[PDB]
This record gives sequence, C-alpha cells and structure tokens, in this order.
Amino acid sequence: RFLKVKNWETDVVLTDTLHLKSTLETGCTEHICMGSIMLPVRTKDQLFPLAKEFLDQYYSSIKRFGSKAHMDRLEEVNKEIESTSTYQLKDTELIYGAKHAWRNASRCVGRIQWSKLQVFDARDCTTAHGMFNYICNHVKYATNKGNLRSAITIFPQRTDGKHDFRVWNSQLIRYAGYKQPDGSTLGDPANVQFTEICIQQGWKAPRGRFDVLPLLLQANGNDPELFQIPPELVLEVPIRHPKFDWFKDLGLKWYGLPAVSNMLLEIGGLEFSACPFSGWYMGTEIGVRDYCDNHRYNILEEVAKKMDLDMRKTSSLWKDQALVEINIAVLYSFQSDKVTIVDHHSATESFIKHMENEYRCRGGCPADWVWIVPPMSGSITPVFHQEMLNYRLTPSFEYQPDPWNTHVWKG
Amino acid sequence: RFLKVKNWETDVVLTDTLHLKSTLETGCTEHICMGSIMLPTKDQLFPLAKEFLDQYYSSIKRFGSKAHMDRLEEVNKEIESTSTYQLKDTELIYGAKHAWRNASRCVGRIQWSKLQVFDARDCTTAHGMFNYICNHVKYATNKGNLRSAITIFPQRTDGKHDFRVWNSQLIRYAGYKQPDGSTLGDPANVQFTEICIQQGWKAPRGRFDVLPLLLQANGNDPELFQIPPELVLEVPIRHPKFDWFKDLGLKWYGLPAVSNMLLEIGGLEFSACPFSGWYMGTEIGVRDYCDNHRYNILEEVAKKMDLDMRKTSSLWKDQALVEINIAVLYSFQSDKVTIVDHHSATESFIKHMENEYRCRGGCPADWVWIVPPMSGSITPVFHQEMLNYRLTPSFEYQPDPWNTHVW
Ligand code: HEM
Ligand code: HEM
Ligand SMILES: Cc1cc(N)nc(CCc2cc(N)cc(CCc3cc(C)cc(N)n3)c2)c1
Ligand SMILES: Cc1cc(N)nc(CCc2cc(N)cc(CCc3cc(C)cc(N)n3)c2)c1
Ligand SMILES: OC[C@@H](O)[C@@H](O)[C@H](O)[C@H](O)CO
Ligand SMILES: [Cl-]
Ligand SMILES: [Cl-]
Ligand SMILES: [Cl-]
Ligand SMILES: [Cl-]
Ligand SMILES: [Zn+2]
Ligand SMILES: [Zn+2]
Ligand SMILES: [Zn+2]
Repeated sequence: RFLKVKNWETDVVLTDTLHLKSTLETGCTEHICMGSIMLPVRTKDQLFPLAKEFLDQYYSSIKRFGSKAHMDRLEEVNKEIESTSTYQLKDTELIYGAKHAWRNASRCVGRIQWSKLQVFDARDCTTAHGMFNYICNHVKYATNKGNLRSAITIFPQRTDGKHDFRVWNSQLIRYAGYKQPDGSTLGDPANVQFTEICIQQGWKAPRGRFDVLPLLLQANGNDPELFQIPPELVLEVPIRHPKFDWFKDLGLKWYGLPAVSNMLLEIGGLEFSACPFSGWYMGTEIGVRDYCDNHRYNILEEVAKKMDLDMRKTSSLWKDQALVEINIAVLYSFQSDKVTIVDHHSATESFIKHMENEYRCRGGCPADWVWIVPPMSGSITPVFHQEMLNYRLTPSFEYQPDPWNTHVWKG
Repeated sequence: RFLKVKNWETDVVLTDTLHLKSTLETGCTEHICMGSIMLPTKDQLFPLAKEFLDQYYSSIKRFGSKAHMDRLEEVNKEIESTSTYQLKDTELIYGAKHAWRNASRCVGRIQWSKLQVFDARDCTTAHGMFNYICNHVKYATNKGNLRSAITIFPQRTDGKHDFRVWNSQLIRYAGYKQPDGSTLGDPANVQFTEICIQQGWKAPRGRFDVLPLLLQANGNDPELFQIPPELVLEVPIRHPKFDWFKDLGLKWYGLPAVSNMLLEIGGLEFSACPFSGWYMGTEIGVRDYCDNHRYNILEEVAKKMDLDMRKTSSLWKDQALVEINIAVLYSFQSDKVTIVDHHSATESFIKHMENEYRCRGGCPADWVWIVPPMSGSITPVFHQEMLNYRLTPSFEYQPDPWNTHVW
C-alpha cells in the first residue's frame, strides 16, 4: 500500500509507505474514528518476535543486516529469553531505541531534534536514593545554565511487574496545587492529587503558588521515597511583558525544564516504566495551556482586566487579545533570561521540514494533528493545512496508569 | 458497544450509544487513523430506503404501525417497478434536517431543527434553478437577519441527467491569474472563474467580483446566470479602533451557502442541494483573509500596525490575526448582519452536544473541524473528546462537475 497526504496550502502531495511497519492499534475502526480520544508481564512467545523485529531494525540502521554480528546477536537474545524469560539490551541498542521512541512519537512537534538526545543509562540503579542522584544529574545536564539539552534517563526494565521502577511525579519539575476548604485552589490545580500524596508521605508543604514538588521515587517495586531537588538545580523564569510594566506584578514565573516522567518506554518488547525525558518548551505550552486553561492557573480574566479590554461580550475578542499578550510575555521573558524556548511558528515550520525529510528518507512520519497543531493561532501555522497519518511504530513511549492506582503498599 | 468521551477541563464523562447506528466508512483502520485527511442499482436501494423509513417512522412514534408497513411496501413496489422512488414532503424535510444534524464537521448544529427546506424537485431547467436560488438567497439573507435554508433540486436518476450547481458556494469571489504572476481576487476560485470565462462570462477583473452561477439541469450543459446584485448582501470591513483598516479596501459577503455537496436520503442522491446558514467570524477573518493561498493579508495588516516583523517570536502574526478578526465581527455587527464569534458558537455546540447525548445517545463530531482555526484551547471544544462516525441521511463530497460532465 501507498498512502497519500496532501498539503491544502501548497498542493504538495507526499506518499507514505512507512505505515506498513505499524504495529499496535489506534483505537479507530472503519466505523469510528477515535482521533480525538486522549487515551483509547509479556510471555516468551510474545517476546522473541518483538525482540527480533527490533534487532532487525537496529542492524539495518547500522548497515549490518544479515551479518554474522546480526545473526549472533539474535541467537544470543533467543537463548537469553528462553533461559531467563527476558533479555538485556546492549548500550548501543538502548541509545538507538530511545532515540527512535522519540522519532516515533506522533504527538511531538519537536522531533526535528530526535537524533540529538543524550541517553543516560541508569539500568545499574537499585534504590530510590540512587534514582534521586541520577535524576539530579539529568536536570543539571539538561538545564546547562539555560542552554537546554534534550536528555533521557533510563531505569531498569520491568521484570515480573512486582518490581517496577517508577517516578510518581508526572514531570520532574512541576508546581504543587492545594485545594482550599472554600473550594479554591492555590497553585497548580493539575497537581492537587499528587500534592496530597506527597504531604501524606511526609512533605512539609510551603503552601505558596509556585512550590516545586519533591520527587517521589519507587525503585524495584518498593514503596516510594520523597526527595527535594536541590533548589540551585531548578532554573525558573520570572514572567514580564516587553511593553506592559504591570505584567510582572501578576507574580508569575515558570520553570525552564519540561521533563515528562510518567510514561513507559517500549524497546524490543522490553518495558522501561521509569524513563524521564526532557527537552525545552514551546511557548504556548506555558502561555496557552499552563496559564490559560480554566483548570490550570486560569489567568485570562486577570490579564484582560489589567489591559482594560471590553469584557462585556465575547465578540470584542478580549480573551484572544489577552492570550496573545501572555504568550508574548512568556517568549520575551525566556529570551531575555537566555533560557531556550521556541515559538509556535518556528516550531511548526521546523516540524514540516522534518516531516518532509522523514517522508523522503524513511517513507513516512506518523503524526497526530490534534496535538501537532498549536493550541492558539492554529491556521496561520504550516501544520494546520497539512494532512497527517497517525499510526504506532515501535520503539515507543506509552501511557501507563498512575502508580498510586496500582502500587501494592509494603508498609 | 458503549463508548466514553471525557471532557479534560470539567472531568465530565459521556456515553455514546449512537455510533452503533453508523453506516458509511471513516477511512480509519485499527492500524492507521485518517482523522486529519480531508477526503479519506436496484438491490442496493431497498435496504437504504428501509433503514431511512424505519428511522423516520420511529421519529414520529409510529414504528411498526400499519402506516409504517404500508409505506415500506409502497416504496418496495415503486423501486421494483421504477428502479427508484419518491420521498413524501414530510420525509424530505426530515431527511434534510437530519443530514445537517449528522454533519460531524459542523459546529452550528444547535440550529438543526430550524432549517427552512425549499422543495425544488419540480424544477426542470437551468433558468428554473436560477429562480429557485434567487429566492433562497433572498429568503436566507432576510435583510441581514439570516435564516438557515436548503433548496433541493431533483434526485439523480441514471446519473447522466444530474442537476448540479457548478459553483462551490452560491456567493463567492472571482480569482484571476495575472501577467504579474500574482493572483487578483480569490485564489481558491481561479479554475472555476476560467470555466465561467470559457463559457462566456464578461469578467470585470477586480478583487471582489461576485461570480455568476453556472447551473446544470437534467444532465444538460450548464448555463450562466448573474445573481441580481441587489440580492447579494456585502459588508465593508473596518476596525473599531484602527482608522486605517478601511483603507485596505476589504469586504465580504454575508451569506455562506455551500452548493457543491451531495445530499443522501434513504439511498436517494440529491446532487444539487445548496444550503446556507450564517458565518462564524473566524471563517472570514482567519481562513478567507489569512490563509496564504487565500487573500493572504496578514503581512499588510501587521505593517500598518507597525509591529516588529523581524522575528516570529514577537507574535506579530498572532497580533494581526486577532485584530483582523475583531474587525470582521465589528463590521458585521455594525451593519446588523448575523454573525457568530468562535467563543459563542463553540459554547452553543457544547450545549447542543450534551443535549444530543442525553436525548439521542450521542453526537458525531470531527474535532479537527469543530475546534476553531484560532485560539483553539481557550474555546470549550478543545478539551472535549469527540467520536467521529458517519450517520445517514448525510451531506457528502462529490467530484467537481467539469471533471465528470460530458459536453
Ligand atoms: C526538544 C524540544 C521539544 C519540544 C519543543 C517538544 C514539544 C512538544 C509539544 C509542544 C508536545 C505536545 C503538544 C503541546 O503540548 O502543545 C510534545 C509532546 C510529546 N513529546 Fe515532545 N518536544 C520536545 C522534546 C521531546 C523529547 C526529548 C521527547 C522524548 C525523548 C519528547 C517526546 C514527546 C512525547 C512522547 C509527547 C506526547 C506526550 C503525551 O502523549 O502525553 N519530546 N512535544
Ligand atoms: C446556522 C449557522 C451555521 C454555522 C455558524 C455553521 C458553522 C460551520 C463551520 C464553522 C464549519 C466548518 C469549520 C470552519 O469553517 O471553521 C461548518 C461546516 C459544515 N456545515 Fe455548518 N454551520 C451553519 C449552518 C449549516 C447548515 C444550515 C448546514 C446544512 C443544512 C450546514 C452543514 C455543514 C456541513 C455539511 C459542513 C462540512 C462542510 C465541508 O465538509 O466542507 N451548516 N459549519
Ligand atoms: C519532553 C517534552 C517537551 C516539551 N516541550 N513538551 C512536552 C509535552 C508536555 C505536555 C504535558 C502535559 N501535561 C500536557 C500536554 C498536552 C495535553 C493535551 C493536548 C491536547 C492537544 C489535548 C488535551 N486534552 N491535552 C503536553 C514534552
Ligand atoms: C453552511 C455553512 C455555514 C457556515 N457558516 N460555514 C460553512 C463551512 C464553509 C467552509 C467552506 C470552505 N471553503 C472551507 C471550510 C473549511 C476548510 C478546512 C477546514 C479544516 C479544519 C482544514 C482544512 N484543510 N480545510 C468551510 C458552511
Ligand atoms: O496530581 C496528579 C496529576 O498531576 C496526574 O494524575 C497527571 O494528571 C497524570 O500523571 C497525567 O499526566
Ligand atoms: Cl507543561
Ligand atoms: Cl491541555
Ligand atoms: Cl467561506
Ligand atoms: Cl482552510
Ligand atoms: Zn481515526
Ligand atoms: Zn489545555
Ligand atoms: Zn485554511
């Protein structure tokens, strides 16, 4: 099968053949599209084909397909699986696999960068204290005094599912949220449940609007343990506006390092349940989502009020006007402080260049339009008019249940 | 068999059961989602007729009644004998309203039941088609107090006597390739304009020339007609704060009337079925004005605003976009021409969708089209999970007639 995608702005038509390598399910069928649904132990028998498929891909990529080295490796893994029910990745394979999981991440507009990922191998880690040290090192490396560098840290793979490594935080750095008796929220509403867990576990909460959460870390299936990230390692940016001098008195700031820590990395059938990865922000993630979602910091009203916009009717577009000014502020603040950030025009322009290159060299670039098109000004970015095909390639990043839902407490 | 949709803003969860009535294909498979692809005989007719008549008789609470059974037989008899059948006026009206109700890409469906249906199945000639369309335009426009309407010409027979409106919308602007290399007018309409010229239209060659209608009756060669200029309501675009905005010489038409789609009811195919509503402001200010392959005015507006256009990160494009969209809404409002802003329309759609889940068991919706082309996240549809599926009666795409027509 050849599948065509068209760009409705340029009339450029591309041909996808990479979809023939797709594996897992999309959730969709011939009768129902689930394109806007956010979320729609392995046996020996299941594991060897998965491992073989991965190794064949790896050895093709190094131009050693069918070599003695390739064949010896398949045999070595086969024997390892039959006698241990699992296998260990070589470091080169782990690097390749992590980079490919990013390259395959259909919801990621930042993939032009995929080949420049620093992979920290933490598979020798045994304890939560060990995890804490690895994570601090990751943060320091990735932050790089504001010249941000993409990185992933990979903890030991799942064995029987009773010994999982997990970062209980959804991101390495994120702000606490506190539900008040009057039903209001102090700080970030997205993190209320996790904040309550930290407090229950012993965290002394400062109870302010931007308190950096402690890490809650589980090694080897043990109960998780609390650790404070050294404050000097957490780079933050006070938010101001280039023309509006009152913007700073909103008291806004954000952290520089976006670091997703709640996803599962699948490579050759192996499951890495603790694999925090980080890049740098696109400005709308902070300006649109984190600041202006109604269930997040929800600042639109306050900003528009200070701007003295006509808020009597939605048709003045007061909400849209304020939204643009906040996003200006986020970009201005990061740039002024020399902390890496990308605006949504630059990011989507680079994505389309990446995507076209992927079509030429790889036969495709799976992409989820719902996530790729930015949450403001969609139509004026080059991804809006670009048709995309969404499908699942491995290696991959996957969602997993929050661990407090599944953890067996030891006491 | 029961599907859940979640709202990520409210945590509200809804259950869809209506998808089990879906019939046509989505284009997606278990392996690949085509959600962002824009276009992904006698034996066949009776089940479709039956499927439709069953839904109709259920709708008026007479399912399994003698009148239901008698109508089913009547239609069976008619297909057996004539190879087709004719809808009762009641069925035609129900079918057209439901094709709108079922349009998963339309944010405006809260209004679905208020549609005015003009039955033009007695039309036989292109000149007749022209008369029906002027009447639709005048009725729908209603001096700026716009009213939804559809006009339904005769159904397809053997497929070589199709009624077609060759225009993509009843009202749209000409586009002309220039010796310059640039485009004058609307680049979306370049090809259709050339066909009109080929067919003999005296083109004014200006920036906002309302295209003539090119109408095909009974599979005959299409004919050219000019909509009475006094029936085409237009709005000059100005800004409530920027006095220079009017200098750009911008205007748009008040009536959005899609005229290139096909209406399927009970297996019958209505290849000419122009329908109209009123505009959501982003359709003119974001798509028509700011797409690069449309009027592409972002740069000129930003220049007049004196924005820093050195770097994308100043968000000059976003700034000019908002101002253009303010000016569209202001202009329509000031001239008392119905228009809806994207916050109001999406709020109404969420209210409609909840109604539909509770009274109908679901509401097929295509997030890619339902989320407005600017400020997506700050509208209540962004955080709303949707299920997209195809119910009939339906509006469908069909190929442009110049690729098909035998002259
Ligand atoms: C280098 C700079 C990066 C940028 C600018 C970037 C940008 C983004 C954005 C904007 C989204 C979601 C759309 C939105 O939030 O509006 C996203 C999603 C995602 N990205 Fe990236 N990304 C970057 C690096 C990375 C890295 C290093 C990885 C992993 C190695 C990664 C993997 C993912 C994944 C798996 C998702 C989907 C998350 C989910 O489903 O919840 N990205 N990216
Ligand atoms: C009454 C006011 C109406 C409003 C505000 C409205 C709004 C819209 C919008 C905004 C879109 C496309 C998304 C976009 O342009 O950003 C759309 C698509 C559509 N609407 Fe409506 N609509 C209205 C009335 C109607 C009527 C009366 C019908 C048919 C009887 C209809 C059927 C459709 C169909 C079939 C599409 C998909 C068109 C395509 O695939 O190109 N709508 N609507
Ligand atoms: C490594 C990395 C770097 C970087 N800069 N950004 C990311 C993505 C982080 C992310 C985090 C959260 N909490 C939510 C979303 C979108 C949540 C969302 C999106 C859409 C389109 C709909 C919906 N309901 N929710 C994205 C990862
Ligand atoms: C009856 C009626 C009333 C009313 N107010 N609006 C309409 C819709 C008219 C319409 C017309 C055109 N040419 C394009 C689009 C979106 C084209 C589009 C959308 C998306 C999301 C992507 C893409 N490539 N193209 C919509 C109909
Ligand atoms: O407070 C808990 C939440 O932060 C958490 O459940 C996230 O929503 C989840 O991990 C998805 O990112
Ligand atoms: Cl974030
Ligand atoms: Cl979100
Ligand atoms: Cl339009
Ligand atoms: Cl468009
Ligand atoms: Zn799909
Ligand atoms: Zn959001
Ligand atoms: Zn467009």
